[PDB]
Amino acid sequence: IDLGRVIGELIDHRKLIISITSVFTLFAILYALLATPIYETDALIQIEQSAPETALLQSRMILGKTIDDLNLQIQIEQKYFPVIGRGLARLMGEKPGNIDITRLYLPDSDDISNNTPSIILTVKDKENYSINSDGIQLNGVVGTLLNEKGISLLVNEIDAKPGDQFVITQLPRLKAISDLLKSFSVADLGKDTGMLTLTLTGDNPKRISHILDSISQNYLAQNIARQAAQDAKSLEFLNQQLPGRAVYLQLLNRQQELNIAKSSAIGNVRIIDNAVTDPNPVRPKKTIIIVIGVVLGLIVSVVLVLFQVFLRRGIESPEQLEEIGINVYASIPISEWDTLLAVGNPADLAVEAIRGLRTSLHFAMMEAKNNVLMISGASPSAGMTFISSNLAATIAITGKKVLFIDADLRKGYAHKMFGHKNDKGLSEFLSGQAAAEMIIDKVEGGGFDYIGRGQIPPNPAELLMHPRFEQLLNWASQNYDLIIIDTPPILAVTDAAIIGRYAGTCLLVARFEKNTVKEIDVSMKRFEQSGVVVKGCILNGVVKKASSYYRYG
Amino acid sequence: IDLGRVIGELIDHRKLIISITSVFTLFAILYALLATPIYETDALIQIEQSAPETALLQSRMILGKTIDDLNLQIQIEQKYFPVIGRGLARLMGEKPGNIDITRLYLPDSDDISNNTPSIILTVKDKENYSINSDGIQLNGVVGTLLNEKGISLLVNEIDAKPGDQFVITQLPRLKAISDLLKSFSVADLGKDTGMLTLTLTGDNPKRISHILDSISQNYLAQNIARQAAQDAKSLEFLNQQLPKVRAELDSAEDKLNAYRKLNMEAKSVLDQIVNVDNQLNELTFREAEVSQLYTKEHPTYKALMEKRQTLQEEKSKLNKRVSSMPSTQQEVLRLSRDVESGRAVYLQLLNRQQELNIAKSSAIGNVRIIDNAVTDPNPVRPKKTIIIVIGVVLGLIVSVVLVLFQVFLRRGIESPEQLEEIGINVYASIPISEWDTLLAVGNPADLAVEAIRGLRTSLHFAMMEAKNNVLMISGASPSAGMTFISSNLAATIAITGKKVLFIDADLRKGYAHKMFGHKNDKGLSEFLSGQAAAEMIIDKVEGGGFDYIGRGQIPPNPAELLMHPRFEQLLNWASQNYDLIIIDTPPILAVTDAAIIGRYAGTCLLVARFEKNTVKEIDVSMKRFEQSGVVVKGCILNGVVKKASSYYRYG
Repeated sequence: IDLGRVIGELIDHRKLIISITSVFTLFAILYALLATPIYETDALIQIEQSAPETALLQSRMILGKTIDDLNLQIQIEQKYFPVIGRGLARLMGEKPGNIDITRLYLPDSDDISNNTPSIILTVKDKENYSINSDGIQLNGVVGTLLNEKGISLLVNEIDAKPGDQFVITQLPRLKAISDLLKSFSVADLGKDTGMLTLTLTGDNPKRISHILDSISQNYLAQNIARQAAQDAKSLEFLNQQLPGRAVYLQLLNRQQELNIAKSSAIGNVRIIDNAVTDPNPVRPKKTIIIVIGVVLGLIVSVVLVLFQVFLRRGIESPEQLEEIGINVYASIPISEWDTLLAVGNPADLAVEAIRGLRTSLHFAMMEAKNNVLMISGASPSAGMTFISSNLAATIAITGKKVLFIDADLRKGYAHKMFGHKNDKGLSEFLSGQAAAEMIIDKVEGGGFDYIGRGQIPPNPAELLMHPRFEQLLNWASQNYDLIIIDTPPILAVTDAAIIGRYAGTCLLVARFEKNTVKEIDVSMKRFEQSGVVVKGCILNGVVKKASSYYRYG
Repeated sequence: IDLGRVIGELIDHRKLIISITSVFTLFAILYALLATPIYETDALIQIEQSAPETALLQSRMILGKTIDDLNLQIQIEQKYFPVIGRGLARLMGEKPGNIDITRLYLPDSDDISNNTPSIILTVKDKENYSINSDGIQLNGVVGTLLNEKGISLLVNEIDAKPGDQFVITQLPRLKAISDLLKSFSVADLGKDTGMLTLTLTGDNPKRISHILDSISQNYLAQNIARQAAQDAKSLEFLNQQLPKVRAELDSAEDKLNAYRKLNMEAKSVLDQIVNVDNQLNELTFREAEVSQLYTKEHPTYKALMEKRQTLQEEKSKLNKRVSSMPSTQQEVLRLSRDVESGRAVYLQLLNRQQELNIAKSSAIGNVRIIDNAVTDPNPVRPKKTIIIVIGVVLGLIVSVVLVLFQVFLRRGIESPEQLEEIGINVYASIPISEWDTLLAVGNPADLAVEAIRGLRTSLHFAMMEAKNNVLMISGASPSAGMTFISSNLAATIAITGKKVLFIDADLRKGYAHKMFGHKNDKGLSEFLSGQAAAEMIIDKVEGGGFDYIGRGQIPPNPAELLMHPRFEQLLNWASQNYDLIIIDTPPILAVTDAAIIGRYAGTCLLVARFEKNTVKEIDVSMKRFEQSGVVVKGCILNGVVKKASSYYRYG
């Protein structure tokens, strides 16, 4: 988990980490290139406070007058069936479609849920067009207003590209307020200065400048209207109260004072400069999400790789087994590769390591009480028969006579791999229905005598206790230089602990990443309980990255 | 990781550190000497608050007036094909080129992406010149304006150096405002005082001082428009003029609707005439103010009449072009001219009424300018000695982060103490020799040979009372130098006067016979196979003076051969007919041959390259030797660099 280990596993998993980081950056870049650009326009309003004005601008009288001025409750979008059709259309350089509807009146379904009757325009040419509400397509021409089925459309200046689809939505006036008010924004930047910087953000650049100018003009007009409206209510009741006659003349003097004031009462709000749209979109923020894509890919990659590190629990190196006090006799690397590897590809790495095992056993197998070696995998799929068979081959070619007993009576398949006469296997001998001679075979490849399990017997462990088995071993250890026995795991059945009574040397075979140290520890302790002293293990299937062996020649 | 050998390996990698820090400092030197200098000018403006003015000056109203005043939307640069041509041209002392365009009208491509049409001026002489837009080069002279292909250009007082290239960009008004505003800056420095320090930063010194003066004088003229506007008739003139102009606007759009209910040159000339008319209006109403604010002999007023005589020439040429094309186009062109000219005048008048009202509600009195803007001769950017020191520390920090990274990169052995911590008797540290014959007989006094003699003495002490006189030397890896050490050691022991036999039991890829001169037939493998006799395989290295046994042909079963008892017989015979027997074996990390021969060797040694083989390889090799019943006596470090070896010449 150290920095060195970190970089090691990173370069080892460089494919995964770069793949995930690159794919998230691909999502980021496609999103940055497909998200519609959003321009921002600004204006400067000057007054002589400004705290009421930042709230009166965003009031519904102001926005509500712009909406009715520009008909912004008539919403128009070019149709693109995919969620990214519009973005790719912009990327291709296609000029976006746009039309002007000066007067819209839907059939006004205006239901509780679907209060936005949605219609689609099919552009037929630059002059005529067709409108489908729910299938009923009404063909129409710009100029002439379409008044059918309670549906009133006055659409003019339709765009060029025909065949397009334009979704029209007569969303409610309150909605046409709320969206704008969401986009609209005000500030002061002087905390007392009359300057207000209105900002409106939107997609259609030319539209937002007009909308902001409309807001500014409405604000100008309404402030002119208010100061005058004070005097206007005064004037209204003066007009209502005119009938004493000298007082009538005094009221006429006040009337003439008030009347002109209304026309002349223009002030207190100022458009220092009308709205213009900044050509550079402010959103989507390029180079701010792509770096977020990079960092998101990096963080998720590390949080996944660390999770996988804390996932696996199998053996990782012989040092783990030697920590418990287990003499790992070999580390057989996994070979890329029906005949024996030790005779098919005699110079493979996995066979060089088995020769390295042969020498170490040859040293460790003298002083053993007899020349019978028992090899029991830690579990199925630990390769016990692979290692035992190749070891038998590599010891046969040396020149010693080897007998390879496959005492895995439960699911042993060595006879399925050496070529066999399935009759008269091992089990058929223990049952007493076969003699010691008709069971041995000759693997022509390895050159070592082979004894197969034969038929699966109903009672394996009961058979192995029969005293004929020790007779077999006593005879063979006199007629052979080495005897290798295959036995089932000790975590599953007790066959291994029965055969181990007669074996001089016993070894476990542990698959590299499959079997855990717990399985080896429990297996060795369970062998000891049964009076069988496990000599050591033979780590197997170690990946070539962690295997010390390499080609030499 | 400690100061002592921190300074140590920094003295070691001094070449690297000064190399890269110097590279970065040269990068900084060239950046500082090539970055275009930026000058800033400050002007001081006096009023009697000023918080509104800090944002009113930076409004598009005031800046937008200066842009239209100095034609700042016409951008010009000397063209340099490299990114650093301008800087190097300055470094040579070449006076930068500059020209003057009082009137530019590009073909107005103004696309969505390339909204800035670009042309290049090719300077022919001090008088004439040629301009290429996209290949069509139009030859023109100062004075007369070029009005061709919808392109109107009036350039005058062009620089001297001919053959140069001037890129011209008619960037839009908003861009020409935004860049200026980015460069422009205001402050107060009193937090209440009437002192407004204006600052403008730019490259061309004279250009910036003039721009700041124009800004200041526009603001002054606006606040004088205060004092003059209230009684001015212009207010009522605008009040009455707007309705009639909007009336003809309405009439013109009605005429468009009536005639509506695309020849390229038609739009080109239409846009050109409209631009000309807008400029003619704005210049008339501009003359309206320069006439009483300034005098006729004042050069600014002369500039107004000159640029309009230019504009009237341009309109005359445009009308000449209009007359020539078909009436089907002339009708539409006149109808569109009336219309968008009406909107242009209408927008102007709206503006006109607007800032005329700005005179009214401004409560400021006198807006005296204290001192006109002057540019600081010293450029403020690029900052000298503030990127250079950053270049220094950047090189230094990248040096430390790279050198420490390389420190934590290598994993090999670094000193015999690393092995002796594990418990390995390092018998020698053979230094690397600079140098086909044996080094022990080619250059007998080389340091590596003296260290090999030292190994000879240490062995001769340690090799006695071993069970026999056979020595097995096993490399920790291929390319650990096993055969170098073994061969030279055999030579150094043979010259002493002992009979030495050198068996190359590296049956897999042994090549000693390729180096001693050989009869390749009947090597070692041909003996284990039983097809050769014991005496027929032995040789004589004439140089070293020791008997040599080569591997012979590579057999298909090495480890199976080495187990044959003939190997036992050979060693038993030789150890009786020789004083010392050296055996070369393949690594034990790769094959099992070494653990087969170590069955019979009195002494076994590992050879480890200095920085290649790790401590783990030696540890694993010794433990795997022990598993096989072979006790490795010790190690022999090899190829140690002369910086770390204690050996030196003597004599």
